[PDB]
Amino acid sequence: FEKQQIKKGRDITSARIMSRIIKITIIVVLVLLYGEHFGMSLSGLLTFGGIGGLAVGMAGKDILSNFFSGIMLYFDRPFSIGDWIRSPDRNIEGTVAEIGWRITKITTFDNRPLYVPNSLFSSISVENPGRMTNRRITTTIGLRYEDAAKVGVIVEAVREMLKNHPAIDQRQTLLVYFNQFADSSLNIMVYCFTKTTVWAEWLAAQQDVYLKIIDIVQSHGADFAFPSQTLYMD
Amino acid sequence: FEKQQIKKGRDITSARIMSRIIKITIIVVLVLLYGEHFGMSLSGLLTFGGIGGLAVGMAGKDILSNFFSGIMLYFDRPFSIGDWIRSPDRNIEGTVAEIGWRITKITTFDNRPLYVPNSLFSSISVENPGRMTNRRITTTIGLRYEDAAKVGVIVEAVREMLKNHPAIDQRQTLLVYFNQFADSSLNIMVYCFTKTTVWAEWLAAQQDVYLKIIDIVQSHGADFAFPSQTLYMD
Ligand SMILES: CCCCCCCC/C=C\CCCCCCCC(=O)OC[C@H](COP(=O)(O)OCCN)OC(=O)CCCCCCC/C=C/CCCCCCCC
Ligand SMILES: CCCCCCCC/C=C\CCCCCCCC(=O)OC[C@H](COP(=O)(O)OCCN)OC(=O)CCCCCCC/C=C/CCCCCCCC
Repeated sequence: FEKQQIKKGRDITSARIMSRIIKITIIVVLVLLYGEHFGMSLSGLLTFGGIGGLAVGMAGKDILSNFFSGIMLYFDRPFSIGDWIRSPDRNIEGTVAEIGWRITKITTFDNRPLYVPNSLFSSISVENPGRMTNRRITTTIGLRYEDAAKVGVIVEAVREMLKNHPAIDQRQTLLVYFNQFADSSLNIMVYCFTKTTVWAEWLAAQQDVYLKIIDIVQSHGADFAFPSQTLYMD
Repeated sequence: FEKQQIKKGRDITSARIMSRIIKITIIVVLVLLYGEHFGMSLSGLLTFGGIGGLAVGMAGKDILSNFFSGIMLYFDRPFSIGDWIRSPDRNIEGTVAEIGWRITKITTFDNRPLYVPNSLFSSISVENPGRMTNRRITTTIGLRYEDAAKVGVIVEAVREMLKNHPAIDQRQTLLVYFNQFADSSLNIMVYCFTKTTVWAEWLAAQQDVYLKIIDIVQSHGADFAFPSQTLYMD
């Protein structure tokens, strides 16, 4: 009757084979249990079942791990639905769309589905940026070695701008500091946080910040740096 | 009654399935134990339970490792809360926000949460810079081969500056030494320690140090080196 229920939406070949499989599986168990109720070589039957179930376990490890981790997700909620996810250790990055017992159905940002097994979440670090608070801005202003005299005041101006920018969160960090030399340039870091979590508003603020930086730089007399070389002709 | 407690904040589908699961799990155990109290094929039941629990263990390895490592963290305190962490072997880098029995909730420096399993801390080296004492400064002053005659005195001047800089810790190391040639440049190392652990003050001192280095170099007549080439035209 199970086979007939399987027959509506599947094939005869596979349903027949699956019938054979489940039939063998169900007869073998009761033969193993009542083979000594018949009284026929108990410990041989014991060995038979032992090695069979032993290989079966070594195989189905892969699947039961998925199932048990599905349970842990059912109770432990590292993420939920709609929560943008990623992992540094693997490509998972997408919005969750569905949880399952074996797997999860994520939608990437390609609008593609991704069917992930749940064993992975018990071995791997998971990042849920959808829960986050603020969004980061990071740059390196690459000036020239000619413009070294102008660095302190550029830096102070940039800082004073960010500190008086509406979109920016001043309770969080706010760092503008000449942090390294570099081949062909002097690199000023910028490290700031916007009080939005929205993609577009973050990007718009990033935009305004960058354009104001440009205006500041080119005002003070400096200019950005391309790569550079010294050619000793012959 | 457990199911009904689960029903308040979850669904009927999953709670029903979980009911089935726990029901099977609880009946099977007592059937296994009292199946011979009925007296029905003891050693067949023994095999059944053996292989079942064997696969179960091979699977739940992944989870029990997390739990036991959570216990070790409960007793052994490599880190605590508020302690910036990293590992060279993996991306974990963030401030701890919460410990758990299975996992930890870190906040990255993106203000993003990261849910890490605790099995990882028993396999991996962990660095707790939040406990540290002093912060390092490292650079390579890339001069030119033309400026080789000026290296000893530049070096000595730089050393004398750092040694008379307030923010610097002289009990720790302090190294300024011409350490390598390089394609296109002569590279002087700098390796020093600030007596702060704060990000911003460290960066400000880094700043002042670098600007003074620049002034020193350009005073003594040298200048920094871009990459370089010799072009043999034809
Ligand atoms: C480790 C050794 C074991 C190795 C693995 C051998 C295979 C084990 C048997 C297959 C696992 C169970 C598959 C899940 C479906 C259950 C079987 C089935 O026929 O249901 C089909 C059923 C569809 O329902 P209907 O078409 O309406 O049929 C109604 C039947 N009541 O399939 C489904 O997937 C239902 C939706 C669930 C999707 C989630 C992924 C599947 C897991 C479901 C629950 C957990 C079952 C597996 C773990 C059992 C642990 C005791
Ligand atoms: C290796 C084979 C085992 C494979 C794994 C099969 C699944 C095992 C069962 C699930 C593990 C236990 C989950 C932890 C919650 C306990 C079950 C539960 O219903 O509590 C929910 C409970 C929430 O509480 P209430 O909603 O108020 O309900 C009150 C119930 N007293 O869930 C919680 O997460 C509590 C907060 C703890 C968070 C820390 C992570 C979970 C671990 C908790 C403690 C350790 C339990 C697991 C190890 C047991 C070792 C004997």
